[PDB]
Amino acid sequence: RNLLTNGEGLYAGQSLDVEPYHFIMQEDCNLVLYDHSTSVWASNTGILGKKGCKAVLQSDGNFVVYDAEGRSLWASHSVRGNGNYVLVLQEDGNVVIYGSDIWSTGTYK
Amino acid sequence: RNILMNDEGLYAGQSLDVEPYHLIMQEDCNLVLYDHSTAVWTTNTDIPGKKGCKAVLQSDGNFVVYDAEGRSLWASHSVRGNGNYVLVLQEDGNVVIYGSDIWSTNTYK
Ligand SMILES: OC[C@H]1O[C@@H](O)[C@@H](O)[C@@H](O)[C@@H]1O
Ligand SMILES: OC[C@H]1O[C@@H](O)[C@@H](O)[C@@H](O)[C@@H]1O
Ligand SMILES: OC[C@H]1O[C@H](O)[C@@H](O)[C@@H](O)[C@@H]1O
Ligand SMILES: OC[C@H]1O[C@H](O)[C@@H](O)[C@@H](O)[C@@H]1O
Ligand SMILES: OC[C@H]1O[C@H](O)[C@@H](O)[C@@H](O)[C@@H]1O
Ligand SMILES: OC[C@H]1O[C@H](O)[C@@H](O)[C@@H](O)[C@@H]1O
Ligand SMILES: OC[C@H]1O[C@H](O)[C@@H](O)[C@@H](O)[C@@H]1O
Repeated sequence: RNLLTNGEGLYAGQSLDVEPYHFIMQEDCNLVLYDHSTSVWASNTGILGKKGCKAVLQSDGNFVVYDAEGRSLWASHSVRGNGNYVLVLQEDGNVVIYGSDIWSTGTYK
Repeated sequence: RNILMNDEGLYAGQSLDVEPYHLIMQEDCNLVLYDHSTAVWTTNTDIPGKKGCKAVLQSDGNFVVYDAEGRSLWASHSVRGNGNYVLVLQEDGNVVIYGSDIWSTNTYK
């Protein structure tokens, strides 16, 4: 997987992968982007033993990490209002959240 | 491949594939979306005498099918100005263009 749409997220251990790039929600609750085994970016929210966290792209365009409970720990704070958004791990090493839908075929089944 | 970014395109014979869906820029210049083997969406540009067309997501948000000579055979008319856009073939069978980045890790290489 390389992207997340409204309501989708990464549970502890889950990740997006493209080439040697890896964006993962770890069992220490740290959200990290790796090039091979080298860490490149992180939410700096890790704590050994803090398992069960979840990262989720929401309807408001906000990407949030929650704990085993449902308490927030980190967020891009990119709330822009209800709509359709997507988070993508790009081939250029960048992780991006995109505006809202501007066009579609409308062929959802 | 399941997405196109600014200025990327599908050339004759190329496609985006999120089984069972297939968005293919056919040799006959017709851009078609198939569910398994059934066509469900089309640009309706299989004009006689046309060959070597390409479908490209433009920096202005517009998605347009061009003929060998660079003529506009079809467009989504989704022009929204200059920015960053991404067209994606979703697992729900829908083809969507998400308009302009609202957040990023800023980790491009
Ligand atoms: O910042 C993220 C980006 O940084 C670059 O220097 C490389 O390490 C890439 O592999 C990575 O995607
Ligand atoms: O309309 C869908 C259908 O159109 C026809 O003209 C051809 O281009 C076929 O390849 C395509 O499946
Ligand atoms: O800075 C990145 C680094 O932060 C912490 O040390 C842990 O979450 C590691 O798993 C991670 O690689
Ligand atoms: O700070 C995190 C917080 O930001 C906003 O208030 C909303 O998007 C909430 O859903 C989210 O929990
Ligand atoms: O019209 C855009 C919107 O259509 C449907 O609701 C779904 O396919 C969404 O994923 C998509 O963002
Ligand atoms: O009508 C299609 C036409 O729309 C706009 O003018 C631009 O996006 C052009 O590049 C494109 O060819
Ligand atoms: O800042 C967002 C922007 O960053 C860079 O320019 C590229 O990775 C683009 O694809 C992305 O949309």
